[PDB]
Amino acid sequence: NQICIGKAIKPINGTVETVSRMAKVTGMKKVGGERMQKICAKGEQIHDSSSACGIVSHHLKQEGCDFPFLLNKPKFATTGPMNTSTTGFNFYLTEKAKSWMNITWRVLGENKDFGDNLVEKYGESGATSEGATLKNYYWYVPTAKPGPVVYEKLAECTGTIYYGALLSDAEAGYIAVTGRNVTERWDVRFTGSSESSISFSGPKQSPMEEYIIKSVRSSVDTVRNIIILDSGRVKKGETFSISLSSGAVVIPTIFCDGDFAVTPQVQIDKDCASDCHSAYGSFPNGSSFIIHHSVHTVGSCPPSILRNFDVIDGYEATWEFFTGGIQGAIDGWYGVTNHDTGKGTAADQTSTQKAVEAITNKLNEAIENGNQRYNQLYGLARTQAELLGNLGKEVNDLRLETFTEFIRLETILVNTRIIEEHQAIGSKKKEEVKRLLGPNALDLGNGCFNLTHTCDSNCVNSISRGTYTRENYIHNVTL
Amino acid sequence: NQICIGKAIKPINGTVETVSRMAKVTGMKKVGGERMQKICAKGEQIHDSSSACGIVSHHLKQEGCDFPFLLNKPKFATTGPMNTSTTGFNFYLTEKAKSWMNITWRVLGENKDFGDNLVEKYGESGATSEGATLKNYYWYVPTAKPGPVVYEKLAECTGTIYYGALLSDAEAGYIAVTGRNVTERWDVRFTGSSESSISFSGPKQSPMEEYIIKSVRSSVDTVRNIIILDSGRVKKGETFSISLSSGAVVIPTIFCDGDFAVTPQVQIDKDCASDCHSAYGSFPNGSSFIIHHSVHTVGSCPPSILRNFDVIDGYEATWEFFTGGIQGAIDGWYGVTNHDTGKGTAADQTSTQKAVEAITNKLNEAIENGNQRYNQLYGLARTQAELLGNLGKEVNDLRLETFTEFIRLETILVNTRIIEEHQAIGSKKKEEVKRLLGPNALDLGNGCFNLTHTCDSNCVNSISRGTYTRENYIHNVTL
Amino acid sequence: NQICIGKAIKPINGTVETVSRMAKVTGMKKVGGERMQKICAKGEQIHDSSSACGIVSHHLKQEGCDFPFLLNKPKFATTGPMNTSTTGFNFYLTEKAKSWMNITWRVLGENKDFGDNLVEKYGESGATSEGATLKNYYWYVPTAKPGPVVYEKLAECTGTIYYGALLSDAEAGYIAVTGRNVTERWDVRFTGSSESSISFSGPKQSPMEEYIIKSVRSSVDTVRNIIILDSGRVKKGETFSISLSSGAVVIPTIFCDGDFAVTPQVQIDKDCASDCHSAYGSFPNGSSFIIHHSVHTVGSCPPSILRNFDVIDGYEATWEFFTGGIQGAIDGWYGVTNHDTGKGTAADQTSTQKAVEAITNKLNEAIENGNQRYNQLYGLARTQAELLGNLGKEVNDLRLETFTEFIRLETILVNTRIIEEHQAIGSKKKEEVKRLLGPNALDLGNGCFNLTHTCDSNCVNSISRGTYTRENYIHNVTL
Ligand SMILES: *[C@@H]1O[C@H](CO)[C@@H](O[C@@H]2O[C@H](CO)[C@@H](O[C@@H]3O[C@H](CO[C@@H]4O[C@H](CO)[C@@H](O)[C@H](O[C@@H]5O[C@H](CO)[C@@H](O)[C@H](O)[C@@H]5O[C@@H]5O[C@H](CO)[C@@H](O)[C@H](O)[C@@H]5O)[C@@H]4O)[C@@H](O)[C@H](O)[C@@H]3O)[C@H](O)[C@H]2NC(C)=O)[C@H](O)[C@H]1NC(C)=O
Ligand SMILES: *[C@@H]1O[C@H](CO)[C@@H](O[C@@H]2O[C@H](CO)[C@@H](O[C@@H]3O[C@H](CO[C@@H]4O[C@H](CO)[C@@H](O)[C@H](O[C@@H]5O[C@H](CO)[C@@H](O)[C@H](O)[C@@H]5O[C@@H]5O[C@H](CO)[C@@H](O)[C@H](O)[C@@H]5O)[C@@H]4O)[C@@H](O)[C@H](O)[C@@H]3O)[C@H](O)[C@H]2NC(C)=O)[C@H](O)[C@H]1NC(C)=O
Ligand SMILES: *[C@@H]1O[C@H](CO)[C@@H](O[C@@H]2O[C@H](CO)[C@@H](O[C@@H]3O[C@H](CO[C@@H]4O[C@H](CO)[C@@H](O)[C@H](O[C@@H]5O[C@H](CO)[C@@H](O)[C@H](O)[C@@H]5O[C@@H]5O[C@H](CO)[C@@H](O)[C@H](O)[C@@H]5O)[C@@H]4O)[C@@H](O)[C@H](O)[C@@H]3O)[C@H](O)[C@H]2NC(C)=O)[C@H](O)[C@H]1NC(C)=O
Ligand SMILES: CC(=O)N[C@@H]1[C@@H](O)[C@H](O[C@@H]2O[C@H](CO)[C@H](O)[C@H](O[C@]3(C(=O)O)C[C@H](O)[C@@H](NC(C)=O)[C@H]([C@H](O)[C@H](O)CO)O3)[C@H]2O)[C@@H](CO)O[C@H]1O
Ligand SMILES: CC(=O)N[C@@H]1[C@@H](O)[C@H](O[C@@H]2O[C@H](CO)[C@H](O)[C@H](O[C@]3(C(=O)O)C[C@H](O)[C@@H](NC(C)=O)[C@H]([C@H](O)[C@H](O)CO)O3)[C@H]2O)[C@@H](CO)O[C@H]1O
Ligand SMILES: CC(=O)N[C@@H]1[C@@H](O)[C@H](O[C@@H]2O[C@H](CO)[C@H](O)[C@H](O[C@]3(C(=O)O)C[C@H](O)[C@@H](NC(C)=O)[C@H]([C@H](O)[C@H](O)CO)O3)[C@H]2O)[C@@H](CO)O[C@H]1O
Ligand SMILES: *[C@@H]1O[C@H](CO)[C@@H](O[C@@H]2O[C@H](CO)[C@@H](O)[C@H](O)[C@H]2NC(C)=O)[C@H](O)[C@H]1NC(C)=O
Ligand SMILES: *[C@@H]1O[C@H](CO)[C@@H](O[C@@H]2O[C@H](CO)[C@@H](O)[C@H](O)[C@H]2NC(C)=O)[C@H](O)[C@H]1NC(C)=O
Ligand SMILES: *[C@@H]1O[C@H](CO)[C@@H](O[C@@H]2O[C@H](CO)[C@@H](O)[C@H](O)[C@H]2NC(C)=O)[C@H](O)[C@H]1NC(C)=O
Ligand SMILES: *[C@@H]1O[C@H](CO)[C@@H](O)[C@H](O)[C@H]1NC(C)=O
Ligand SMILES: *[C@@H]1O[C@H](CO)[C@@H](O)[C@H](O)[C@H]1NC(C)=O
Ligand SMILES: *[C@@H]1O[C@H](CO)[C@@H](O)[C@H](O)[C@H]1NC(C)=O
Ligand SMILES: *[C@@H]1O[C@H](CO)[C@@H](O)[C@H](O)[C@H]1NC(C)=O
Ligand SMILES: *[C@@H]1O[C@H](CO)[C@@H](O)[C@H](O)[C@H]1NC(C)=O
Ligand SMILES: *[C@@H]1O[C@H](CO)[C@@H](O)[C@H](O)[C@H]1NC(C)=O
Ligand SMILES: *[C@@H]1O[C@H](CO)[C@@H](O)[C@H](O)[C@H]1NC(C)=O
Ligand SMILES: *[C@@H]1O[C@H](CO)[C@@H](O)[C@H](O)[C@H]1NC(C)=O
Ligand SMILES: *[C@@H]1O[C@H](CO)[C@@H](O)[C@H](O)[C@H]1NC(C)=O
Ligand SMILES: *[C@@H]1O[C@H](CO)[C@@H](O)[C@H](O)[C@H]1NC(C)=O
Ligand SMILES: *[C@@H]1O[C@H](CO)[C@@H](O)[C@H](O)[C@H]1NC(C)=O
Ligand SMILES: *[C@@H]1O[C@H](CO)[C@@H](O)[C@H](O)[C@H]1NC(C)=O
Repeated sequence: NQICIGKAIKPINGTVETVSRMAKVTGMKKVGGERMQKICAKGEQIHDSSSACGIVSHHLKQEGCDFPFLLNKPKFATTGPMNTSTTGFNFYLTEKAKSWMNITWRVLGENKDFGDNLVEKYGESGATSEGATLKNYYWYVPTAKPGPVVYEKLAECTGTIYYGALLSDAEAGYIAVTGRNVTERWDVRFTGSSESSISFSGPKQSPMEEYIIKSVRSSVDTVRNIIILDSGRVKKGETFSISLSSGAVVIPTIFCDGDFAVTPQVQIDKDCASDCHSAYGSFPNGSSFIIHHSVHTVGSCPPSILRNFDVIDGYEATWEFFTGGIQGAIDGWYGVTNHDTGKGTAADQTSTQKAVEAITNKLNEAIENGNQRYNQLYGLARTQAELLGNLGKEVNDLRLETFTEFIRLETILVNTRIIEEHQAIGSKKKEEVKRLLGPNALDLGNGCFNLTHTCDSNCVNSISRGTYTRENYIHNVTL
Repeated sequence: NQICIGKAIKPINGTVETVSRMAKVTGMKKVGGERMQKICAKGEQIHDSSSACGIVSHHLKQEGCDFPFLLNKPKFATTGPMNTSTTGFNFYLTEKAKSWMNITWRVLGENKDFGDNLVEKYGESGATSEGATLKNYYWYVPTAKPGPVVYEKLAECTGTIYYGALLSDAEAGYIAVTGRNVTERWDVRFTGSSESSISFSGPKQSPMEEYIIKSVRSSVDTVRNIIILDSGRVKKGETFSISLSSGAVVIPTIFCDGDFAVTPQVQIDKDCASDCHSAYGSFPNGSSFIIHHSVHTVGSCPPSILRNFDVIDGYEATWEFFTGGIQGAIDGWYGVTNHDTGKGTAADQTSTQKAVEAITNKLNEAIENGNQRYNQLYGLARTQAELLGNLGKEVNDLRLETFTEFIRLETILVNTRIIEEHQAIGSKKKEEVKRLLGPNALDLGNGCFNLTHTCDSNCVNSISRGTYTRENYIHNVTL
Repeated sequence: NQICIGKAIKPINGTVETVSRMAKVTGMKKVGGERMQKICAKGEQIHDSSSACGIVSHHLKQEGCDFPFLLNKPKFATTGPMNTSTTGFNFYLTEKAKSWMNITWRVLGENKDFGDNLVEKYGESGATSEGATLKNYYWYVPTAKPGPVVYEKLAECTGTIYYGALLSDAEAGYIAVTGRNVTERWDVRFTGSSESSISFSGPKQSPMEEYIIKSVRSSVDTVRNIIILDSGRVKKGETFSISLSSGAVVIPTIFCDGDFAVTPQVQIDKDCASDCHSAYGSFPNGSSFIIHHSVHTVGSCPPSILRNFDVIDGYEATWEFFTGGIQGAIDGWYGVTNHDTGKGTAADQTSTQKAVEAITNKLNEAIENGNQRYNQLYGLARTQAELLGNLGKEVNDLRLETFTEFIRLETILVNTRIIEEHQAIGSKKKEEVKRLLGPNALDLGNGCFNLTHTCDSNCVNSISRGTYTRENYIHNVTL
């Protein structure tokens, strides 16, 4: 008779893309994990103050709004919109200040305060009765006005600082506080990692009239003071400077960069745990990549891609007379048969184990390469707050597109590598079988060996374990 | 005798580049189409007003210059340079305003007007006798001056708006119109998709003196008014705001984004039609890509690349004793011979048809991939006007370089895939021939089969159409 | 007997990465050259003035500090820090001015002067006794003040120009020079390749008070004048304009772009020569790429990459019965044996020479492709000064990361191509040997040929040079 070695015939599950062709495979999966329909927040605390506080109220430490100063900060937080009024004075924010305040109120790090340094350098802060509820502000009102100074300080962390002015909308109060003429225009300048500036004038002159018109009015209608704020950026090891004159104001806190909380936009479900969450749902455990449109997430999360890709999970179907496949059912991926089905077909676990190990190792190497590329693209020392703030109002990140293209190319390369490794394993197994069999028989060049004798089911079964011997099968002659 | 199957010998036309090697091929073509030496403008209207109008005159709706308000806008348009004087007042434009006005005067979309809203909100516009020829402007001159306000409106389309001031160069007129003091400095601010601002002062104070010196004088030498203009951007669904004081001016029209006309720079030829045009010539019909240095074009145009690449159009020349080639001439790419030339060599159309179909399908898949990459690079909702305006004075687009590199890699991949598919077709044909022939004969391992009998001229022809039978050829024995 | 042809067995040196697998090779090297521990400055002059001059002193042509006006400019230069005082007036620089002055004081090109044009256009420059030591400045003080003008000039080279004001910190001097009121705010504007502006006011008004506080005091404590400077950029063929008023100042020199000197940061070693230097060490001669984190270098330097990669330098080890390897030692890479070691094994130099040439040619093509990609990424007409100035305070260049990724991919492709070419050479050699031998013998399909006769060592070496003939070996019969 004769024997053959090959793969187990299984239904074709799909098609994957290699470098030079498309291959039909018996099994495939997806590299990235898909978003769920809810947020699994078991074991996590949720902060919600949308009915009592606004974004600005948190920065100024209003009574009952102290998220940036909590000892333990919840990963999920919600609050009122940007235009929510406070109980103190009226406020105005620039566009840059709005963009950065959308983030800085919910940073999960530890914030640094430098109000005591200002107090000891320039004396006690100015006092007004309209800001009794708020606490976190320093008002520079020297005895001799305007009395310009430049305040320099070495920062303790990378972050943002809000500065500006606090002025009345009446001419008498403005003159009493600033000590300038109404027709004059003056500036407050900030020099840190970058440069920022803001201009002020009298209540009936530009641009202060526009500030008055555009300001957000407070809950108390008798309050005349408006606090106008801009933002500046500071680096950890460098020094920053602020040009101060009478009437200038500064919030004496550095809002350090890092992770910041996620505002839930979908249903929050308890009695369900996870480790990677986003504003629109959680992700399955142990994902190599996640299908997300941003880098903002909480918990332990992998890199994000914009779309999913298919990777091989089985083996190529290289079959339609022997054509490499084995009709008989076997418990494995490779087998030895003698055209007898039911008991004369035996499978070898060694080749299947090798193929599974090859798939695992190639996938691990691919994931490592992708992580290295992600680190190169975004940087080793990166923070989500800084990236999101620098993006600004833009919702499209080009680095995500570059990373997605790289991941697609990597997936194609992985499919190619896995297929080639499987081919090498099969060729090595065939060569080993030919070596073990003997030189007497001849090879048909397709994995089937014709023996000089008859090979019963026991002869086939002995070959798979490798204990086959030629002595007991020499009898009789056939071709 | 014996028979052989193989490819038709043809002269080598060139060399293409694959992933792992360079392959010699009998035919190749180019992916992209080349620019022509003229513009084919049959069936298209051409606008030319360079002898009577300038760029600014079109925006202000000067008598005889109304391109942005035409019902049907020609695809080709020419007009005077930016420094062309108008018949109204003198004008001054910022650098950003100049850059955006180079584009906005020839947008092919429909522009939105909001002058009636301004009139009903604030009353009739201010009137001067020096602007009788121009129509498209609103001059905010309230009864009580300065009377600052903030005008907010929800936009109807994404586009640009030109704002600023309209002031005299005499102190008396400036004081009468603005109602301010000459020593004061005031601002006009625009808040839309971004932020813009511009400053004004008295005629003898900075920066108004520089505006007077740098202004473009009008045709009438008795005109004292100067209109100073800056630009701002608005998004479709969002609201925009302008800070207005007495003396401020605004052009009450949103110049919507989209396609804009092309100014011809080469000879215009009628009696010749095309569908893709550029400023330096037209392009051939039905091109997958065009060799262009920008994304600005009119008509139906494909993506543009910076240089051309070669793609395979024939088959690889895998020949220098039989070496895979067939000496005898045949009407196809594949054939069967018996070392007899003239009638005993027969060609099979099936393999040639399969190879041509493979080339076509691979090229189509490549073009689809390139289109997807282009959409990812530039965005699904993109307009030529916005891209060109954001580019500014820069003439080098990095996205074009990235796309060209991607297209080069794609072309290499396509060559590899086509060559592999041709190899697979050839191997399948050889296996089918071996199966059809029979087990009696032996294979030399190079596509040539030695028969046990003689194969005459009719025997070769019988094999080609697949009706070959063994019964009538068993007679006689040879090796 | 029998003969075999194959590769010489050598110890495995390493593993390289190809497109679809990792290959074990007998030799590999690195694409890029590594930085040395010293600067080899034999035959080069070194400039050092850190004990007498500062950066600003060089621009103003202070007595003894004239690097930008030297006939021959040394490639290595050192000077005092930016905050070094001068012997003239006090100075203040904006952040942009500081960033550009860090570079422009050491440009190696020829600088263009236009002071004579200013003198002939507007008369003799204003004179003060506090600037007797400095020479390179023009002070615009007309007879009728303020007397605003706009100065337009066609540039001669691409570069930077420093402009601004020169004012006293006393009210009387400010009024006498400017001719303005103290409460007014005025601007100096620069229009070139981009737009720049700077604002001034009275000594007791913003922002001049901040300039006074932040200024760097001069060596002489009786000097009251402060020169406040900003920077602007000019292109070669275009015209630039400056808005000048009484009291404005401008440095009448265009600091042309190009290469600029390197400040040594490591030990300088003479009696040692090189052609590529950086601030932290030199590089070996004749390197295709250098491991550097920037594009700033002096001498003839190749493109820089951020990390090194391995390229093949030998051949793949395709061996563990004959398995393609030859046990006997030979003087080459390929050989012919008859299982007799010591004298019956002969090597062929043709295949080894072909393999070495293939390696060289593939590496050269790779280097050419990398150079083309570098030129596309950075531009054909580029200068180091412009790139470094546009980078600013950023120390991470993304184009370097893109180039490094491209070089990694290119190295993988080169390994693949070299291995494929070696395989082709081996297959061609085997086919030629089979053709030369004869049809009588049979092939075992593994590079070993069994002859019908015995083959002594003489029969073996006769094959190597190809003068083998069958006539003298027909005698005797064996299998
Ligand atoms: C303070 O800072 C916050 C954080 O920066 C700001 O949050 C952003 O607010 C935006 C305005 O509300 C918001 O934009 C909305 O996003 C919604 C997203 O939900 C969608 O769900 C769909 C399915 O139901 C998806 O189809 C859709 O888009 C997909 O996203 C996938 C990833 O999940 C991608 O793989 C897919 O390709 C697909 O398409 C992407 O869409 C992206 C835009 O969402 C786009 O950038 C990307 O290129 C792909 O094209 C999406 O998942 C939409 O339903 C809304 O219509 C609207 O677009 C941002 O998502 C918020 N960002 C984050 C990180 O939370 C907050 O606004 C700010 N506050 C203020 C006052 O400024
Ligand atoms: C209002 O907006 C308009 C649109 O934004 C502005 O139009 C631009 O005006 C510029 C100044 O007039 C103009 O620059 C000129 O371009 C000419 C182009 O013609 C050349 O023809 C040559 C053959 O005869 C080509 O060799 C040459 O360059 C090639 O272009 C090929 C594509 O066609 C490329 O594949 C090749 O690589 C090759 O090299 C490219 O050159 C590009 C620059 O042209 C460069 O960006 C690219 O990276 C490659 O290096 C070119 O085709 C030149 O002859 C002139 O010397 C000058 O460079 C722009 O082309 C105009 N742009 C468009 C889209 O029309 C208009 O200026 C503005 N008005 C104001 C007042 O600002
Ligand atoms: C006027 O202009 C000058 C030129 O623009 C400015 O010079 C810069 O000054 C900076 C501050 O002094 C200086 O930053 C320092 O750089 C040092 C570099 O020396 C290190 O040596 C180490 C080994 O001993 C390396 O490990 C290290 O980094 C490596 O660099 C390799 C290339 O040589 C890379 O292949 C490696 O990946 C590795 O990591 C890189 O680091 C880079 C930063 O150095 C980073 O950008 C890159 O992405 C890689 O991550 C480095 O070689 C450090 O020791 C110091 O700690 C500090 O970082 C800049 O290097 C100077 N730039 C140049 C071109 O000279 C000058 O500041 C300015 N003056 C003013 C007043 O502004
Ligand atoms: C009916 C009415 O509003 N009449 C006003 C009258 O209120 C106003 O007097 C000012 O009123 C405000 C009301 O909130 C404060 O009470 C002002 O007192 C203080 C304050 O505590 O806010 C005193 C404090 O010492 C001042 N601080 C500094 C640093 O100077 C501030 C400061 O002057 C102002 O807040 C300016 O921003 O004010 C009280 O003076 C008078 C103005 O004299 O005008 C009537 O029409
Ligand atoms: C010889 C000479 O020029 N003498 C001037 C004299 O012209 C000037 O009077 C002004 O002259 C201009 C000439 O174009 C206009 O006629 C001015 O009239 C108007 C106008 O432009 O129609 C009247 C109009 O009601 C005004 N509109 C508004 C909204 O206020 C404008 C406006 O005041 C000015 O255009 C300012 O921009 O002017 C006419 O007053 C006198 C100035 O009184 O000075 C002589 O030297
Ligand atoms: C003790 C003391 O400082 N008393 C000052 C007295 O110095 C000052 O007079 C000015 O002093 C400076 C000292 O460096 C110069 O000597 C001024 O002379 C000149 C100069 O040469 O610098 C004269 C020159 O013609 C002027 N140039 C122009 C273009 O106008 C300049 C110019 O006025 C100033 O430099 C302004 O920047 O000054 C000399 O006038 C007096 C002021 O009158 O004040 C005492 O308190
Ligand atoms: C996914 O990961 C989460 C971790 O966030 C798992 O939740 C933990 O499960 C272990 C084992 O049951 C418990 O001891 C922990 O108390 C759980 N954490 C919390 C916060 O409850 C979760 O089991 C994992 N598997 C899923 C969700 O299928
Ligand atoms: C290229 O495309 C243009 C379309 O712009 C073709 O011109 C049209 O040709 C058809 C068929 O002859 C006519 O019915 C149309 O009237 C033509 N259009 C116009 C505007 O005249 C042109 O024939 C195509 N082929 C070329 C140019 O070779
Ligand atoms: C590396 O290159 C340098 C050139 O910068 C070589 O130095 C020159 O060597 C030649 C030959 O000995 C001399 O004639 C020149 O005078 C040298 N130049 C200088 C400036 O001295 C150097 O020899 C090369 N090889 C090394 C450094 O190993
Ligand atoms: C292999 O052996 C079987 C029976 O022993 C025979 O039918 C078959 O033809 C043989 N294969 C070949 C290629 O001759
Ligand atoms: C492939 O296998 C999966 C099992 O994970 C199955 O859900 C899917 O339907 C299969 N696809 C086909 C085409 O049979
Ligand atoms: C405040 O903002 C919210 C959403 O940003 C908006 O719905 C609301 O109308 C705003 N309130 C006012 C008074 O404009
Ligand atoms: C305001 O200006 C006048 C002169 O214009 C001046 O006398 C007065 O001192 C100025 N006001 C202050 C507070 O200095
Ligand atoms: C094939 O047959 C021809 C003649 O029938 C003969 O000359 C040739 O040697 C044969 N091929 C081989 C490999 O023996
Ligand atoms: C290749 O074929 C084209 C036909 O389109 C011909 O123009 C060209 O000259 C040929 N090239 C060579 C090298 O024969
Ligand atoms: C107007 O501009 C054109 C081209 O931009 C130029 O040739 C002409 O000299 C300019 N006219 C004036 C008066 O500057
Ligand atoms: C100009 O300023 C003076 C005082 O400096 C003031 O009295 C006058 O009202 C101002 N002009 C206007 C139009 O308000
Ligand atoms: C080749 O010849 C040797 C001796 O001549 C013999 O031992 C060996 O078995 C032969 N090879 C084959 C495949 O028969
Ligand atoms: C590879 O060869 C180099 C010789 O250039 C040698 O220095 C190195 O140690 C070798 N590596 C191994 C693993 O033998
Ligand atoms: C000047 O700068 C150097 C380094 O930039 C610094 O060490 C020194 O303290 C500075 N001098 C002063 C007076 O600030
Ligand atoms: C300063 O302003 C006053 C009026 O405010 C004016 O009379 C005087 O001429 C101005 N100074 C100058 C130098 O013009």
